[PDB]
Amino acid sequence: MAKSLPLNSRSKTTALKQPRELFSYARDIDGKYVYDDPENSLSYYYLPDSTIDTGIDLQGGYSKFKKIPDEQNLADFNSLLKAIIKYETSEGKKISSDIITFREIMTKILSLPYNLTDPIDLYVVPFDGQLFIKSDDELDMKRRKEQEVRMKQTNTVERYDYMKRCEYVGYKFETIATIPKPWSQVSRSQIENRNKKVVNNYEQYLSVIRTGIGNVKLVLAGEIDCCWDYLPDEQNKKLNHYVELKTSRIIENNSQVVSFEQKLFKAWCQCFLMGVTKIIYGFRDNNLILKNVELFNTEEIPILIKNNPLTNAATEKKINCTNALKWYGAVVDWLNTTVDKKDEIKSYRLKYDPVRKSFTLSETDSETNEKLRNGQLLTPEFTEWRQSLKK
Repeated sequence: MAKSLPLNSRSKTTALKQPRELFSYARDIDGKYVYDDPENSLSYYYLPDSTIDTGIDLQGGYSKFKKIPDEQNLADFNSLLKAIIKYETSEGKKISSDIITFREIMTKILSLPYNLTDPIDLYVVPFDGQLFIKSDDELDMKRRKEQEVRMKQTNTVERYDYMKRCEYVGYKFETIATIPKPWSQVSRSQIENRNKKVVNNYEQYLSVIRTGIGNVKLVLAGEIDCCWDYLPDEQNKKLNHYVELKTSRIIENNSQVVSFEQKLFKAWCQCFLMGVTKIIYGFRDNNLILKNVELFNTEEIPILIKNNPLTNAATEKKINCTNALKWYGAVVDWLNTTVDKKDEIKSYRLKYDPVRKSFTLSETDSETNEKLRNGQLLTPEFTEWRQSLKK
């Protein structure tokens, strides 16, 4: 049985906390995490207009694509806690936050209002005065699986192959737009030979930030694509220099104008939540050749969506970013006023049910609440480490 939040809930408040990076960690070419010197894993954006003019083929190398199987690539709470231990150890203290979770989780919530057909299924878990929130993985995988089989069964073999190559365009773009070190420390041939480099999606640089909304405090782990220019030593300045990289088809008609608006909004959700101030889009034609690249400043995106004449639509259907924010804040304040964070015996389920227009918080089963507390979310080491701070 459930508590539910009217989908028309909107905070009035939106006092906004300035995001700040706490630490980072990484994943390597084989899937393994890395807690020491993760900065060695941070690439740097490098893609001069002159080179774009060469007409880079974003499907070069498709065949050799080194791709992590989906099950291995679910947002991993184990490594993150493991990462979190290291940093709290050093601080001599635990992170002040009302919530701790991956940021894709919050992106979905923040973007829900204009993505009303997309389910959301997550677990919520009280522990040490804080809420821990991971995604119902089982469910997720089973959808990706069944969505996969639809796409295969309802399309021609060529249309399916093309969709698969589009998925690769994203990684390939990241590969030919970044360099592993800054410009000063990299050779001219390391630069000119990126287009041959074998593409993988194993390697990741992950940042854990502290942020907040109204009077609630959040910690978000999320992936960062690269650094814009350089990475300052100064802690509270690092987020200002990351870039998100995306790619999109060139825009031909009005139908694509709105499709692009909706992508751009999603991306603004992700980056706003993370404090990433820069979004680059590489626009590629139907032969998956890169045509031009355009940088957006995150904080300007709301203004561009509001003022597009082509996409003036119905108030309830028009993307407004503030209105989503007011929704977001109304969500987290609900999570923050509904669960006794201190009561660490039961867990919950966040469900958004698209068919039933329901946003439900409901207590989980008892085995449920167990396995989350014993290895599925919380780990022996983290649980242990966290208690020993009062002892």
